Amino acid sequence: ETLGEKWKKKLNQLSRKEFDLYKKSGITEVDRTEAKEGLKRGETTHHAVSRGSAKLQWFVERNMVIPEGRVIDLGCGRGGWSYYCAGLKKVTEVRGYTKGGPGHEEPVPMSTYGWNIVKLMSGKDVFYLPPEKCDTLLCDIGESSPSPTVEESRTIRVLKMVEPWLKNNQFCIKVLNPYMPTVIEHLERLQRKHGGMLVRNPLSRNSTHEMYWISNGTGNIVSSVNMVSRLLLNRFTMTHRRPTIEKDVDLGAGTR
Ligand SMILES: Nc1cc(Cl)ccc1NC(=O)Nc1cccc(S(=O)(=O)Oc2ccc(C(=O)O)cc2)c1
Ligand SMILES: C[S@@+](CC[C@H](N)C(=O)[O-])C[C@H]1O[C@@H](n2cnc3c(N)ncnc32)[C@H](O)[C@@H]1O
Repeated sequence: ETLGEKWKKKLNQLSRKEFDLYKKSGITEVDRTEAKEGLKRGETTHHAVSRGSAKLQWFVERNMVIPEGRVIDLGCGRGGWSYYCAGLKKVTEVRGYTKGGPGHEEPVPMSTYGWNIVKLMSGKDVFYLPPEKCDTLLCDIGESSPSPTVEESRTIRVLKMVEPWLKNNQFCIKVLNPYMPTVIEHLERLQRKHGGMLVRNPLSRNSTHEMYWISNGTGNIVSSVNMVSRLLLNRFTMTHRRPTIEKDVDLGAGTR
C-alpha cells in the first residue's frame, strides 16, 4: 500500500465540514472576486475564464513548459490555458478541444490579448481524436473519483492517448493519480522516452493528488510523488492554515 492510497483512504473518511477545511489548508490560490464579477456582467477583456490561466502561468513563469508554435490544448474546458498561451510571444496558434455537453464545461468566447489565434472546439472527445501536428501539447484531463482504481484507469488512458501527440515537443500533462504503482511504471517508461519531470503545482487543492508531467525538467518521479503524499498526509494533522491569496492574472485585450 502506497502513502498515496493511505491519503486517499483518509480523504474518503472526512465529513463534508472537515473536507471543506482540509481542501484549501496551506495552499496558494488567486482571488477570483473581480473576474467572477466581470464575467457575470459579460466582460470579454482582461479576465481569465477560470483559475486555470493562473495554474498554467505558474509552470510557464518557471520555464517548466515554454509554449511555442502551434499549441494544442486537450480538455480546454472554458479555455483558461488557451487564452493564457494566446498572449505568449512564441505562440503562433492555439487549438483547444473539449468534450462539452452535460457534466462538462463549454468554451467561453473572449477578447483577451491574442484571442485571434485561438479556436476552441466543443463536442470533441479527445479519446476518439487522431493526433495532430503541433509544437506544444497541453492536457488538463482527469476526473477525480473516491476509487483510486477508477482514477488509475483514467490516468493510464490519458498517458497512452497523449503519447502520439508528443513528437519532440513542449508539454504539460495533468496526471490525476500519480501514486498508483502501475501509473508509476507508465510514467517512468514515458520519462525514459520523452524526458521531463512530474511537478506539484502549489495552486492545486489538497483534495487532489494531481501532478503535472512537464517537458523541461529532470528528477526521480517516485521520490517527487512520495514527497506530495507526505505533504498531503501532514495537512490532515493540524488546524486549517488559510491559503496564500494572490492577485489573479490580467490577460489584457486586443489582437496579436
Ligand atoms: N454543457 C451543458 C449542456 C447541457 Cl444540455 C446541460 C448542462 C451543461 N453544462 C454542465 O453540465 N456544466 C458543468 C460544468 C462543470 C461541472 C458540472 S457537474 O459536475 O455536473 O455539476 C456541478 C459540480 C459542482 C458544482 C459546484 O457548485 O461546486 C455545481 C455543479 C457541470
Ligand atoms: C480541469 S478542466 C480544464 C480547465 C482548463 N485548463 C482551464 O484552464 O479552464 C478539464 C476539462 O477536460 C474536459 N474533458 C474531460 N474528459 C474529456 C474528454 N474525453 N475529451 C475532451 N475533454 C474532456 C472536461 O470537460 C473539463 O472541462
